[PDB]
Amino acid sequence: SGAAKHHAVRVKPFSNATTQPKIPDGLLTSSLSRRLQNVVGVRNGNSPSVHAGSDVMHVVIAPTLGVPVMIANSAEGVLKRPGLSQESSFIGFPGQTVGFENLIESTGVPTWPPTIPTGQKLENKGGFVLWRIISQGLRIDLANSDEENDGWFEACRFNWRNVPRDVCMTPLDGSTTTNSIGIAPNPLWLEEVGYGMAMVEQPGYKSGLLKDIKKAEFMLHPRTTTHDPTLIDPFEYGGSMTSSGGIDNVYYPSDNVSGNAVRFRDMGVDQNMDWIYIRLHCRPNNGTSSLGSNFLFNVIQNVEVAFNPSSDFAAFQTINKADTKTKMVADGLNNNPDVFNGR
Amino acid sequence: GAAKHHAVRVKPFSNATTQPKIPDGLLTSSLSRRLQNVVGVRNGNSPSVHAGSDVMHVVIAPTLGVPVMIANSAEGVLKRPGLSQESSFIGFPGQTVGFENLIESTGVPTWPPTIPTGQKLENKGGFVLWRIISQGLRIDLANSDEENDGWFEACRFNWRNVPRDVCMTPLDGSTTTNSIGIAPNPLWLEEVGYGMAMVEQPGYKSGLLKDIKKAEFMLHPRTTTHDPTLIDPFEYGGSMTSSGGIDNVYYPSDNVSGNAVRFRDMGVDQNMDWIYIRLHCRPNNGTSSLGSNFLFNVIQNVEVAFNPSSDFAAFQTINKADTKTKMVADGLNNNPDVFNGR
Amino acid sequence: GAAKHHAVRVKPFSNATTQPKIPDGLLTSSLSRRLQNVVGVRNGNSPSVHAGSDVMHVVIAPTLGVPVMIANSAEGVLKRPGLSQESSFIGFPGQTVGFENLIESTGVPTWPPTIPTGQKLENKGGFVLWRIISQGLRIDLANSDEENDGWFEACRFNWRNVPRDVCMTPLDGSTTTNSIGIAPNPLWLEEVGYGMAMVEQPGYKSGLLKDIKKAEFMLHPRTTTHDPTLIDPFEYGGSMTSSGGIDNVYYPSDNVSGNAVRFRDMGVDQNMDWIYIRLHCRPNNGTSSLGSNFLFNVIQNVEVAFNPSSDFAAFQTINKADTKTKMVADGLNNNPDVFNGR
Amino acid sequence: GAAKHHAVRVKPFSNATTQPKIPDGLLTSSLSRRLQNVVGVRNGNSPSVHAGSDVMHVVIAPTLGVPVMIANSAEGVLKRPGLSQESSFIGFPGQTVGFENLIESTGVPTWPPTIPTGQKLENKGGFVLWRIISQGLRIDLANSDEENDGWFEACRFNWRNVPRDVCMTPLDGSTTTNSIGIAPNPLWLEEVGYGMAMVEQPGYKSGLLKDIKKAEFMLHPRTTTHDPTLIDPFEYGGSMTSSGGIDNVYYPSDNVSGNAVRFRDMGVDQNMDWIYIRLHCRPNNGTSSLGSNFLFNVIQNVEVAFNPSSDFAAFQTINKADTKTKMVADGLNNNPDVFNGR
Amino acid sequence: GAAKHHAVRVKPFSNATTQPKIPDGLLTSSLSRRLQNVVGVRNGNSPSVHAGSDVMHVVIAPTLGVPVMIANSAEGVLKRPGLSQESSFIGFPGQTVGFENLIESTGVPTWPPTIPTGQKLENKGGFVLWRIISQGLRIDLANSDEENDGWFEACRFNWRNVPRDVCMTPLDGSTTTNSIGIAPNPLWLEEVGYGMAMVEQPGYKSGLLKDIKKAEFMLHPRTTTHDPTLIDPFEYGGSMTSSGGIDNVYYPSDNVSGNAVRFRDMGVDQNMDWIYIRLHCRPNNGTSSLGSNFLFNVIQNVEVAFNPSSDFAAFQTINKADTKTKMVADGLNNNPDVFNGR
Repeated sequence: SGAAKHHAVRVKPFSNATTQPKIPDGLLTSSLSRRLQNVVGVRNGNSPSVHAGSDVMHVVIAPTLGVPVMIANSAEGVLKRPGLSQESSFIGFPGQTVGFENLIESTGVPTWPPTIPTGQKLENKGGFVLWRIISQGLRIDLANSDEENDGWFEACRFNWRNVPRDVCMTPLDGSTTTNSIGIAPNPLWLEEVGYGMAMVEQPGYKSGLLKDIKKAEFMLHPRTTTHDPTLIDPFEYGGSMTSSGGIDNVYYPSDNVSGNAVRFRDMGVDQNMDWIYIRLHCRPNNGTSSLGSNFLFNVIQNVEVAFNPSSDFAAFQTINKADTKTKMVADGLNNNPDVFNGR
Repeated sequence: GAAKHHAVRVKPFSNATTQPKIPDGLLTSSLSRRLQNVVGVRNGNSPSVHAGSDVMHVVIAPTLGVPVMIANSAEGVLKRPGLSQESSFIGFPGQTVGFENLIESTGVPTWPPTIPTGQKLENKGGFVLWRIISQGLRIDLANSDEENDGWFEACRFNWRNVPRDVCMTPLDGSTTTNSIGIAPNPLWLEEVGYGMAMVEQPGYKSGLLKDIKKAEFMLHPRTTTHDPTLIDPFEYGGSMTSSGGIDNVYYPSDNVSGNAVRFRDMGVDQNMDWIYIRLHCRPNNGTSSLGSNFLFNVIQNVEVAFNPSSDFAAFQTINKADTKTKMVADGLNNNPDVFNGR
Repeated sequence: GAAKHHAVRVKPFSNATTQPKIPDGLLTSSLSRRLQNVVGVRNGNSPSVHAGSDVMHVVIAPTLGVPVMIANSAEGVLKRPGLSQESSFIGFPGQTVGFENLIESTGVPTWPPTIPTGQKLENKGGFVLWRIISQGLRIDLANSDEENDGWFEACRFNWRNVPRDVCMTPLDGSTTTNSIGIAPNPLWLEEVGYGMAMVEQPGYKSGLLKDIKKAEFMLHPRTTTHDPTLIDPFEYGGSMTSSGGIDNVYYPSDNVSGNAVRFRDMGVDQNMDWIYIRLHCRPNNGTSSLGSNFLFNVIQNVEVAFNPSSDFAAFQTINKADTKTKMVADGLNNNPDVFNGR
Repeated sequence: GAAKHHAVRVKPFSNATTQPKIPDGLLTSSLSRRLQNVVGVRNGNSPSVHAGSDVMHVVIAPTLGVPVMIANSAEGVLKRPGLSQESSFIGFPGQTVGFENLIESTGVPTWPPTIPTGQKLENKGGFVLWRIISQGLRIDLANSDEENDGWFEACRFNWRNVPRDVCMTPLDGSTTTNSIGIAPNPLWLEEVGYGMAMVEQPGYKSGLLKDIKKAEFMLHPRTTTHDPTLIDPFEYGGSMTSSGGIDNVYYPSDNVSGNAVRFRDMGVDQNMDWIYIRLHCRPNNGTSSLGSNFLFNVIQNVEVAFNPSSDFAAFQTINKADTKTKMVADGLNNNPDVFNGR
Repeated sequence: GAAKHHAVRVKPFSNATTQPKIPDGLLTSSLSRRLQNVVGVRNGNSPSVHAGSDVMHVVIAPTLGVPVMIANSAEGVLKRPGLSQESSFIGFPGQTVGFENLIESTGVPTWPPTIPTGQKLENKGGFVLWRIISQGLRIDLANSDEENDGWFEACRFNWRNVPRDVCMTPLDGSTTTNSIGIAPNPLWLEEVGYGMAMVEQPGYKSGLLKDIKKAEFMLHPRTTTHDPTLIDPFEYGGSMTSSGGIDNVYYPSDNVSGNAVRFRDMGVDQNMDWIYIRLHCRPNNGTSSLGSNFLFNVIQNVEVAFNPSSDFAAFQTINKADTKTKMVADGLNNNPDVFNGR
């Protein structure tokens, strides 16, 4: 049937079954989908202070809108965020429908970084307010030569604590300056949960060699029950959002109890999905004799949205027909807690 | 009888039962009311706001109490001159649903609200959880064969969910009664509706006004579970505003306050889509052409869970889940056509 | 496999499994705890508030940690004299659930809260998502056969959903311990309970106190997806309040603040209904006649999704969806009878 | 079905129909409600007013909303100490009937009334014409075999129709709610009831309290046409008064003002007789004897004509005249016996 | 799977799918858009060109973006007085297709073109290959029933294929907007249309204007492979021309230049035929009688192959060949009737 391609994309995020996947449950009567993808080379960094004497690169793949991947202790992170935000780098989906634009609220002039405490406005540029994740996957390949392919990795999926300050907003293209913004997992989660986490005790935890990580594939799991959409609400902020104050330009709620913090958390995250945390114990990188482990990151976030009539995409929307196999497809998918499976 | 419930679900004006429900077993004890109103509507002769324009703009939204807003209406021109797009509203007065505005400190009922003084929007329905079983609109042109020209175009759409797109106004369509309901805000036309490319929306249709009596407009639900809407307590000051004139149409001052989002959530069944209609009517200039006369028949079938303090709580019955509910919903919403035959 | 889960769903006190679930596959990885408590309750001898009254008022609510509130109990009269309707609370101390009040600036645990100074209600469970698999109360008249007179009446109702109808108090029923849960507020009796004509409510039943040992009260879930509740971070200054006395029962200071709605949403499983019970007991004069003594047995089967930091995360198991879940829920909630044969 | 209407006419607690009427065709379009309430009652331990007296005085009158007044009640002693004969009231809260007191100039709801400031007693029922199809009271002694002593005596009588014999008080039996109904005034006991020669009234009966569970008290209608009662607009100042204390029982200041007569006429169905009961209970001294415990079950079957502004007007049905109505009424009222078997 | 595609192929206005295709597997990766427009058209009141004439001439051509040209329309008389036969154009503004005129040396967009200075017609779609899945026109007489007189006649014909029979004008029907499409040139009426004896053409039909609402005009494709059109880069100086007036309708200055043939080939899907319609309307004197007002509804379903630079490239889907494509096309084109029952 026609739902076969949708189910295939549901269980295999990188599947080539269809360019316009859907969750065939009939929730979004008329909707369109985009397969957001990005491929980036990532290398563990040589940090002077924050990750001094550490060859561990920390990866969080989260169901956030636009910037699902956060990497701490990457060379790009050390370059772009020196000593700030855990020297992290972000992989997002620039030049694709989703995203926001920061404006000065009083005048409407786009502005990045935000000039807080002055009033700001995150303008939703996607032409949609309801969105959900069909499936989200990450593929990591060790791109070093055979004489430098040493190291290992550990990974586990987990139930996120839903703390507003665990998510942040950063440019979709991974820079610190472009005013096309997405929602990313905050590096603050690493130093409050991630670094101290007892990974081995999490169900589904797995480990392996970096030279074999190219055979692994990490994907988030949805619920077996109906996958409710996330509603993007209007968002304006003054001092209710904050950053480290440095050139990293990673902004997150100033606290966890304000109404803005909860609104930001709810609108920026698909809370039907789980999170995955990966530690890459890489080849050392000191810049003189060891130059770290270079990786190939391939992240795909399949998203279904309901476009509003003002959008030019509203003409392309198609009908979402409910299928009888959707629930059992999802249950079969999420009945295995293994953090990764073979490609 | 699940068959009668399904019949009402797919045909809002069906007479299968007087107590329809969504037979999914979500609300354990509940009671439903089929809110209805019949109103005559004519495109207005506005001096400035719609000067020279023969288009009457109709929005049918899944709001509690006042589903229909009509801009460039003769009633709108008379009641709300030069304000709120000279709109008129069709609601459900004298039926259980509704609110009453009070001055919060003293408790004195007060309409229009005395902003910035603290106000309270008291829920008078005796319920806090509500949902829409089905909503329908029927329009008939009431002109003679010598005056029955014109055409219409309509489409359903996914609403952008902006708090200022909804407003609160008297249920009976007046500006003073103080039996308030939630309506689509005429400000939606100024920002989305007027400049909207209707022809590009899926399910868009057009037709002649003389043939609109054979059409029927209904909102479409989701195929999945139809979650109910919760009415929260509502007190406000400067967080709500209006045009400041005698139109007495009030709405959130901005789109970002907590009150704005609470108002949006509680006033709208966000499981249902919206429909927009443009009526290209006979000109109404006041001297040589006197417009198109319409009969509007709007029905909103609502299911609520009454609280024990209500004088309707004793009449609640059980909601029994039926197997065919999802199939009925999917069959209903699989066709995006804005209207069908009656 | 899922038969034990269904058994616990329909029978809260069933011995089928120590780790029940709602087998719908909603929480992929989750663990469950069967929160239970057995207490002895007798009607009190109030000097002023319930002076001369022989009625104990019991509310069974789907609140996290302290589901039962008893007004005009001996323990209520002793611990909370002339305050909060001299009510007692039955909670689940020493088990996983609960909060801890802190001074926000320093993090030092502190009970009672030092209003209006900034307080933080730290969630001490390792979970943020929780839902009630099933909740039930058993009441046993422990009086001698010679003193078995009296009668009771009960009803289930759709809850007002007002923030001030819920409160926070120590889990162990005291006023001093800094392990806090969420309880139905005795203010609900003042506003709704006392003035309710219970006999009119659907599913209302009455019986003799000597036959209450054969009855079982249990809340009714929905037939649709039992969506979980999210515990949000909570910090309060003047947004919470109390009677000002030593009863230390704290609740939102109004029904409209952001904290009020957050508290109400996070503390209550809104997929369940509430139960109100009136116990008409033997009089308690304090010296010679000690009224009626009961055995209260309340069980709240809760499913939670533990976060990584929790030591319980290692024990979580996979929730597999079962085909009979909807049928079981609908069969359970299709009967509005407030109690069924034990 | 005239048979079901007649069955309800002669047996107030009959379950023949949920929509009884007097099938005489007087009210063309009407809707009926079976108002009911169940209350536990105990004879009180009064310090001064009923000191040393074990007699609890019960009046059941055809008043709208609060048919039963009970003097020397434990609830009366607690709620209305030393005032209004320490009476308690059984009404019908949360059911359609009732009034709301407002301050006339500002319209602010206000209970207790702020006399001498101008007040308004707003009719909240949505109707102005009402009548009683049948009214019944059932009393059961709830004491054990070791404490079930005592006796009772009762009689029906023609009421003297004195305005101060009726009063207005909250429907739910409290002193503060501000959902008002009409009750027999405890002042009737001080002027007629207490000194009344009950044994001389036709139909007088007596019995043991332990056997009162087998009795049933109902008011008798006329055999001729049962004319409806009209609720007039009511605004008052010094024309109404109370004891001045916290009992909040209000009644006409004199018996001759226009307001007094209007209050009397609108609050009472003057086609029905009154019944007076004396319960000679177990002593309630507070230490060695703790009184008799009763279950009061009162039902008032009312037929009204709803006005078009009411949210009940849509549900009204036709009253069809039946041939046997007069025979049924005459057979009912031909026996003056105060009570019969259940 | 392909049933929806076939439905759109035979019924241009069908609601089967928002992304139709010709399922022949010609374009491996492609996306489709259903270009639609609904406009009101009435016959004009010309001073000179069509002075006293009641005939509107309509050409439905397979031109990219502006398929319909109407001569002697009110809009044509207003926008293009005494020029280009006072014609109107119905195009598809704001949708993906279209061009932008530039000054070739600087790249600055410029409309109207600054002949004879070098101009560039930049293709603003992200595609170079395009073909028409199906094209249809619906005409609805919007006049009142009293003024429904008149008749129409139409025929389909094999097109001359002369470059000057096509032109470029703004997509939105104006003369100023710099979003350009390809339209049938009104010069074709002067050379062919006006002098055509339509009644002799095969498939010719005539009817009454009051019955045109029941007719549907659609172009006929071939039964063989529907080869796509290629949009070539286009730069022009004197090779293009206009009337020299403010109508801004531009077309090749001769039929033999390389640019003339390139323009003709790239702007027209030559697998389709053309349709010519004559509408004989009520007279329009400009003051009292306004002629006949129609509702024009034209849909052009186009399949394109987007190039990598386009943002639409990500949305392209696989075109799978279907066995019924040839049969569907042959069944469609085997009937030469110019219109069929709607």
